[PDB]
Amino acid sequence: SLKQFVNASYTDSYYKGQTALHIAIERRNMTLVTLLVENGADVQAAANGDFFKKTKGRPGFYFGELPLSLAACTNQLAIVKFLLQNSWQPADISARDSVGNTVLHALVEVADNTVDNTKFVTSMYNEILILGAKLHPTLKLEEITNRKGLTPLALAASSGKIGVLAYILQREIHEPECRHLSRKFTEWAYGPVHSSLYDLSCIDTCEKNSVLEVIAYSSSETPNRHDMLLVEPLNRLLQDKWDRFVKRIFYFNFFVYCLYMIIFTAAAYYRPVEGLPPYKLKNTVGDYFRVTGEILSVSGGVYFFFRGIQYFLQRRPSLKSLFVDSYSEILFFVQSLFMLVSVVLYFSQRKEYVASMVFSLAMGWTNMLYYTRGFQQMGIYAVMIEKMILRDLCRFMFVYLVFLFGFSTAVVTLIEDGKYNSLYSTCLELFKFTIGMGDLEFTENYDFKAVFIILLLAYVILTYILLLNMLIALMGETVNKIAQESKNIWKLQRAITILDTEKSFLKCMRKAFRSGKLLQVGFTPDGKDDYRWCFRVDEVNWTTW
Amino acid sequence: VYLVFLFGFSTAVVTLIEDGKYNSLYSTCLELFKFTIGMGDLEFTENYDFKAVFIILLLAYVILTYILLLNMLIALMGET
Amino acid sequence: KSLFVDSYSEILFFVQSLFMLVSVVLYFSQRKEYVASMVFSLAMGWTNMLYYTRGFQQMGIYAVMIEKMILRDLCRFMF
Amino acid sequence: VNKIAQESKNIWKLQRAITILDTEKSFLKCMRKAFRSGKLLQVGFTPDGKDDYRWCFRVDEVNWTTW
Amino acid sequence: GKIGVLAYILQREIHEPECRHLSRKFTEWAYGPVHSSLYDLSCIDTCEKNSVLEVIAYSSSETPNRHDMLLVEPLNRLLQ
Ligand SMILES: C=C(C)[C@]12C[C@@H](C)[C@@]34O[C@](Cc5ccccc5)(O[C@@H]1[C@@H]3C=C(COC(=O)Cc1ccc(O)c(OC)c1)C[C@]1(O)C(=O)C(C)=C[C@@H]41)O2
Ligand SMILES: C=C(C)[C@]12C[C@@H](C)[C@@]34O[C@](Cc5ccccc5)(O[C@@H]1[C@@H]3C=C(COC(=O)Cc1ccc(O)c(OC)c1)C[C@]1(O)C(=O)C(C)=C[C@@H]41)O2
Repeated sequence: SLKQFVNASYTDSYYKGQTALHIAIERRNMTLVTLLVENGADVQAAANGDFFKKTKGRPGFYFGELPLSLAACTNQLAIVKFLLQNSWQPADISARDSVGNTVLHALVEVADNTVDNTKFVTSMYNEILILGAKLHPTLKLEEITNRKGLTPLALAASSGKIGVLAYILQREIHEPECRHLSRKFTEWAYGPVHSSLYDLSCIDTCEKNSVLEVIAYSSSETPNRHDMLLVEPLNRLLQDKWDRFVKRIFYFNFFVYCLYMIIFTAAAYYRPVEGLPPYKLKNTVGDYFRVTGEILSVSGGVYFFFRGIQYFLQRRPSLKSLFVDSYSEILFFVQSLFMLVSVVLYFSQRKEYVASMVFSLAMGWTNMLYYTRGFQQMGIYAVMIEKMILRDLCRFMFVYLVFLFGFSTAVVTLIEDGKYNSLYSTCLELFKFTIGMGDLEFTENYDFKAVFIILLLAYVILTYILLLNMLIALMGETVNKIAQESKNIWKLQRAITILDTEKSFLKCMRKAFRSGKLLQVGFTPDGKDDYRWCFRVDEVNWTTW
Repeated sequence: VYLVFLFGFSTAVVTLIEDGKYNSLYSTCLELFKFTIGMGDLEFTENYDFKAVFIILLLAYVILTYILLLNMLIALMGET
Repeated sequence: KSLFVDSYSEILFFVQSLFMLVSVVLYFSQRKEYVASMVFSLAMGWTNMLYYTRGFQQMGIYAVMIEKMILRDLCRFMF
Repeated sequence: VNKIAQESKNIWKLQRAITILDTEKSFLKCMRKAFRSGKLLQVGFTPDGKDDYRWCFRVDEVNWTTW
Repeated sequence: GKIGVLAYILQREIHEPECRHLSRKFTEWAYGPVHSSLYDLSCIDTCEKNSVLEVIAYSSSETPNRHDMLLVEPLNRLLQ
């Protein structure tokens, strides 16, 4: 017999499932592939060994485990065609690997956004779609989800393969019986002006993996998550949503937060000065206003506390994403914690509630900067502040604190039985040099005046003259390199705001779902018409008349 | 941005201070602004409880405005 | 010349050790000036903590830039 | 600072190299695991009939052109 | 500090019979786009006296490219 011989395959766990057809495809040998398929080789054989998985800690090459995906992933179009439409055994274009990935999922996987890789991966994606429609008009490959529930578009969005996404979202196919696979259509074109229509299926809303939701709620490890929202339909859609729906709601929330902080400010400012809270309410107008302000302040704290919980549960950040991103959410949550601890101490009859309350109050005002997103100038400014705090201020503060503590310990050792003679006071006196208030003769309680003055001059040169001016130089370097990155992060922050606004929505309004339900093709594989909620974009071009 | 930070920390500090000389938004705002021109006293009052909280607030203000924001302003004017 | 134009860190650690040893000698020679040496060791010791910022990508670059600033711009400016 | 970015990267790498060398020379435990990369047979055909084992270092690379 | 010649030598590969053994870079397997090179490491990691890493790292500061030579592929990957 031949059926057992031709289909023999490796049994070891490292190369498990690899057979002769895989080898022939790998070696780019068309004749051997043809011969093996002719002799009854199984075109569905899954090479699922450890070598054929992602497995970043070991060598390997994941391609989707199937001969069709192997041919596709290696830029062999002829073999793809042959495998799909040979006489003896056509391949199952919709087959799935152990991960649930199809050929198209694999093509997304191998993409890495380089020009030469991206060009052919996009081309192979296109050709596979054409052949799928011609072989199986009733099949919808792009709607098949892997074991993680991701469609190829969702996988491209989450993995950050900007090239493939940029191809898919404006894919247009100009021929009969493949028009319906298009996502970008041209409705009319009068002079140089022409009105394109983008599909917006699974961009605006879907079951789970809307493209906007996938990009915005990325795990911060996606490579190009800042750059992907520059892909044409997405940016124009976000701007439209902002202007039509969300600009007013965001401004309203900003106004409300302003009022809340004014109330909190007034309530804290006029606190009573007797000891031992809680304080008996007096039957007078001013005290009624005061207690009203206190109640509203605590209520707002509770609101932000529960909002922070809802954010944590919805995003489930994995204990690094909880901190390396979602800066603003953590800060708002910490404000709410300080408010709540203030309440608890207030009723537990401790004056230390004041210590918590002010930390809330100060923090509350600084979180006003959260609302500088949604302004092109100020949002960029606030983003740059955040990046400064995270990079340059942290590095500087480590080095500065090493120098400060070193010279502080030296000076306090040299000082003997004086007023300062302690790490705390000496640290304050040395820090005062940084703010331009160093006495430079703050004590005489020593021997060896020369040693003391040498130490202080060394400190002053190293921190005041060297380090601070170096910090200014470094921040100057930084802003020169984070202008455009700041623009992209601002756009991303506004996108997140838009998504959260649509999710909250507070009025059960369906006007959030924009762009109108238009007829694109009117000719699906069956006789029905397709309405696909297109988004209209008008363009003008002075070439290609 | 500076006025947001200034008013936030002024309101915090003036809340923490109790029945002292300053004890007002005007005097405290002036006293915190004095840090920007390199004249911050850093011990301008003792009329409080919780010295540690007061010092933490002032050092936070100083870092955020004097060290971070002014140097950032110089960087941005350089870019502009 | 190579003893000074490079091996910056090695010189600094050696000088810390010299200050410690002079501190010991003065301490047992019944001179109070040992304190003067000890603090110079102590201060210097803490600053030599920056030696270990190599082996961290973003911090080691920062420490190297400090060294280059000290050698070029701070020296010319101080003259 | 605008001119010593890349130079700083190279000097950082060199300083880490110095650290690595000094560490392997001190080593404090008489451990031979410091000598890495495994003794592989490269060619197996020297000018004589003997095989050559040359302690190679393995580096994997991917290229999407030149198929 | 002759970075050019060094960069040539360390990844020298000769594709013909009876000169394979002179190579220092070899290709073991290449499956798809993925391929596994082997660099010799004789006289680089360790040797009698003049290991390449020791020679570069302990340069006299007057070698022109002492910073740049460790960017050559096998050396940087080995150090990492
Ligand atoms: C990064 C963390 C979460 C942080 C949380 C609190 C404690 C915070 O202290 C810091 C540590 C610190 C302390 C003092 C100076 C700088 C940094 O910085 C921030 C954090 C530091 C900030 C920096 O200012 C901002 O971040 C405002 C802001 C900017 C951009 C935003 O997108 C934003 O979203 C809400 C908020 C302000 C403080 O909350 C503040 O006003 C007080 C009293 C302390 C600051 O910890
Ligand atoms: C360059 C020489 C060897 C030097 C040796 C001593 C005396 C030193 O004074 C200097 C002269 C000086 C004095 C005051 C301010 C700047 C410079 O600078 C360094 C040297 C200057 C330094 C500068 O800070 C550093 O070098 C820390 C450091 C950074 C990077 C490194 O790779 C490093 O390797 C250990 C150390 C700190 C001092 O040792 C210090 O803390 C005291 C008390 C004096 C500084 O002489």
